[PDB]
Amino acid sequence: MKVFTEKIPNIPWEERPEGYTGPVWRYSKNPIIGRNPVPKGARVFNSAVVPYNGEFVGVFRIDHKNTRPFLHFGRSKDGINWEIEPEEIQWVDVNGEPFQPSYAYDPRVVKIEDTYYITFCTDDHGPTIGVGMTKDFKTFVRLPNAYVPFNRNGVLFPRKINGKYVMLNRPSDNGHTPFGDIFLSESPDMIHWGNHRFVLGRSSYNWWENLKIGAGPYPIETSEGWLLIYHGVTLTCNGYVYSFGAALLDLDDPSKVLYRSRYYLLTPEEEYETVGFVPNVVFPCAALCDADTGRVAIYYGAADTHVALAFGYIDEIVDFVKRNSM
Amino acid sequence: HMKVFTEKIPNIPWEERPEGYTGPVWRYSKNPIIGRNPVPKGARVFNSAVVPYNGEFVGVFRIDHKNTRPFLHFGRSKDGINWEIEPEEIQWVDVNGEPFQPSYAYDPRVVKIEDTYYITFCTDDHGPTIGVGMTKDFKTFVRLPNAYVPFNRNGVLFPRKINGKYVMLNRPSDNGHTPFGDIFLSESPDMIHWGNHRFVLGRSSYNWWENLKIGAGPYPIETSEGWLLIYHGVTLTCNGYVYSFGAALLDLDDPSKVLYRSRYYLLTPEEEYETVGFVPNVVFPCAALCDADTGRVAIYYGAADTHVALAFGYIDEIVDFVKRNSM
Repeated sequence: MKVFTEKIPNIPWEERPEGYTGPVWRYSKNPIIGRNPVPKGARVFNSAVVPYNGEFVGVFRIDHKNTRPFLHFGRSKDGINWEIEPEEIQWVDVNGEPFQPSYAYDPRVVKIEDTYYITFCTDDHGPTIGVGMTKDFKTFVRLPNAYVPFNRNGVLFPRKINGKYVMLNRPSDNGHTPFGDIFLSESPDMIHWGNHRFVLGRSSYNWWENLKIGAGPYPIETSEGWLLIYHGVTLTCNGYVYSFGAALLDLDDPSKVLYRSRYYLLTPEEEYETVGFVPNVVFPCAALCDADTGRVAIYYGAADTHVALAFGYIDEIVDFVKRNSM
Repeated sequence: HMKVFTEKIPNIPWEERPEGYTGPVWRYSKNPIIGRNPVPKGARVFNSAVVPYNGEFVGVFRIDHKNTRPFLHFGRSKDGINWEIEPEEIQWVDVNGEPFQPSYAYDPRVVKIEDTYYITFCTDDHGPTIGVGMTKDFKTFVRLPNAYVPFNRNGVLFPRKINGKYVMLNRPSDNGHTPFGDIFLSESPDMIHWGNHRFVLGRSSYNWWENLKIGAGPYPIETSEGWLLIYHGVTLTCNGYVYSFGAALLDLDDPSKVLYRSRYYLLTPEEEYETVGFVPNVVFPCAALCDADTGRVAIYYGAADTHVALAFGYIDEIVDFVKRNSM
């Protein structure tokens, strides 16, 4: 199988536990960061990480000590030990005027051609998908929001498809949405979005994802299709439980689902996932894949309190998705 | 004084105001004009997106069938009051001529832009959203891709491009009986891809009639005083919603800028055909005709989700009312 990502020789990595049978396993030293990450910060738990300049950089959601979310930039030599800026990213518009979001969270980072695009959730009389970019992680330029509210889990495909930018999104409500399907939209210019298509919806049969789902890491291009890692939610009598799984989408028409695992890849089990600000959440934010070895590192938010890592091999994950497909 | 940029409509449906009547808008004394069991398969007709066509009037009508499912039907009228409605729903094809039929469709609006009549409506795509269609002759109806992902309704286009862009009013919503709602606008170069969204108008805190949600009604009418937007406003009582309608004026060049907005509704449910029916206490404006020659306005509205009714007024008096009663 072929994977169309970067060579990442120094990807964060840990071998699977002896005799471990699952496609994806936790970093034994999780969580890697979480409470009181910076002087103004209460919890860090989203981490849109990419390789950059032989190292790693990320855009992090940090809830400050008023519980309001901000996006901070961070750097890491190894992807495990992070230096995060104490202050939030400052955004300007294409004209260079300040264009600062009221609040911002749920960051995703993906390189398309020569530019890193950053999506995030922000207010515009309700949650919607904000869109920004940077070529150097120094100057952050914010574009007009992609949608009117209410929308979240916006993430871009890592290249144009048929000459169009393609945005996964997740139509929502004003509150703690009790539903949600993944759609995609296309744009000629990163501003005007159209030709929307339903991609993937909540399952009736698989209880882990029968309440709502939403895209996580940007879709990874393989010869087997776009590998989409997505979270799925179920509602118990005591609240939501967020897990994550994966699907494979047709390369030419990503709204066509080829395979989708009936079982999650990961669900809350460890203390740092089952206890915290929002208990019982594993929320995948970014995935690195070393094209040379097939090694995959997934960054996920745990309990809305910590950043954690999980590892696997891309071909095993793809196999898991196909074999557990309905 | 004031200019209105619409067609001359000498035969507009019209009735003079009752003697000594003081309000800007009055109901047609012979309301409702159509409603219950309009066609063999039909239970109630109560949206009517009406435009002048060919010296007469045509419309796209929402008819709930006798399974209470909504469909859009084409209708014709010589005078705009007496309607002949097709017994079967409009059939839609895509730009390739392949069938592209909505699962269900309601809330139609019809607006001519240049040489083409655009029709927006509410349809399903895993939730309510704004569907978009077009016709040059009202014989062939071509449907474009929906303008938005769910959940959205009250989509209505501006009757011309503004700064080279098509502009769509819309109303971000819920999956259910939405307990909020602001009017936004979006722009498009091509009627397919939409961006540069902006909040236009939201629910009022002070005016209780519109404190729950609002939504665009008839397409915005271009006047020298701005875009006249007739919009519905909702309040929640302990026994349900009450829909009224009022009006705002939007800046001609940047319609997201509100110049004036009437604190009072133009119309609220008061008559039996408005306060009794499938959904009691609803007046829901769908279409406005304005005769550029005289300034006469005829507003088609749904009454209690049961009937089509008419209200009349003069555009200058309506505009005057909006300005005078602006917060």
